[PDB]
Amino acid sequence: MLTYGAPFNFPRWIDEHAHLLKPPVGNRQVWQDSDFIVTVVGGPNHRTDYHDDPLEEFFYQLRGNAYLNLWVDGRRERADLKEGDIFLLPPHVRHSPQRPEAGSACLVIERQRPAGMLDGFEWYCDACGHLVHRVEVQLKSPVTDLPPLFESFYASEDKRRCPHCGQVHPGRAA
Amino acid sequence: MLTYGAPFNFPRWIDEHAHLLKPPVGNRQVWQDSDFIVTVVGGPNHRTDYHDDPLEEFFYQLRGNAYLNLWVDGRRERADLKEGDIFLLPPHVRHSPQRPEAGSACLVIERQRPAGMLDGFEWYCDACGHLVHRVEVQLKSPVTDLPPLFESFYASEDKRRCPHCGQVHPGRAA
Ligand SMILES: Nc1c(O)cccc1C(=O)O
Ligand SMILES: Nc1c(O)cccc1C(=O)O
Ligand SMILES: [Fe+2]
Ligand SMILES: [Fe+2]
Ligand SMILES: [Fe+2]
Ligand SMILES: [Fe+2]
Repeated sequence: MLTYGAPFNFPRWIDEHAHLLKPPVGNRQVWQDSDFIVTVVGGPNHRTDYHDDPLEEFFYQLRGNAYLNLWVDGRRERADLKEGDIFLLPPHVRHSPQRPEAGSACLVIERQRPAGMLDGFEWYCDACGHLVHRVEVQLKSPVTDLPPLFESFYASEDKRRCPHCGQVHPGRAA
Repeated sequence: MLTYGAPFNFPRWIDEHAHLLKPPVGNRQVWQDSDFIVTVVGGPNHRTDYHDDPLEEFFYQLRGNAYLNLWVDGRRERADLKEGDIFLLPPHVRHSPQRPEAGSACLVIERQRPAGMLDGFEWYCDACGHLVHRVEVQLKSPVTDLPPLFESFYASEDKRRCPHCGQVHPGRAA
């Protein structure tokens, strides 16, 4: 069977889900229960967490512009996703997507992580660059499981306290 | 490291590889040595073989129109990939892509099959619909390993002979 339905027009689908491609929802997964996790991500959205994905992530910035804050070679770096750009992110490269533009739309493709293969979410100290806090999660339902993880970081000065220099991470906003 | 390079503009990449998005090459893989196998497929091309992929395949028909001949519920079916369509194909649905238009371009995303997970390529009898021939292959390098597989089918009346009704499959062209 065509478990995931027939082909359909993607620009019209994006237009039809505009109300979800902005705060507070931000993103919408295209198909459910599939191995390929296919998501369209809108904006605006900024975030301070870095994702440590044990598998690859594919990006195609269909509308508008965004960028990824990265750690590369032990250094803070930025990869621009200009409108029309595609990009393949290797496993475990720490990344923090920033999406300043309303009306933007990025196709993201990931694969389901098998049982035992954990994702990491972590925060870094703006003063000295040391890792402040990391949580590992079996990421089955990100839409609903990530918000409480992030909220528990924002809520705890202990979690936000840099172990190296003592500076308390600002939490939700840079 | 950014093992697969920086982001880059996809429409310009497609324009720059136009000479490969037509016979005899037909398609071009975007990144090498990655888990996500990302390919742009042009045209024109018609084929008689059906692919049995043990994993999912994602399609986004960026330019022009194409279609997939399928077997669904034990019946010959067609899924149109009109310009702008996206589509997620479930594992093992037999499919035979047909790409009649020059200048067409389809983004296809697959994942590397691990050792021991085999692909199938097979042909069906136009007279009675019975399976005529199947080859299983550890698909590490399709660009170079599929042509000899297909050629060995076209070259052998035995391989092309329907076991049910005796009709000899036409081979390369329907
Ligand atoms: N990369 C993302 C993902 O995998 C899910 C939702 C959003 C994003 C993003 O790039 O913002
Ligand atoms: N689906 C395809 C693939 O995986 C590789 C090359 C071509 C195609 C196609 O759809 O024609
Ligand atoms: Fe990610
Ligand atoms: Fe610090
Ligand atoms: Fe295929
Ligand atoms: Fe037959």
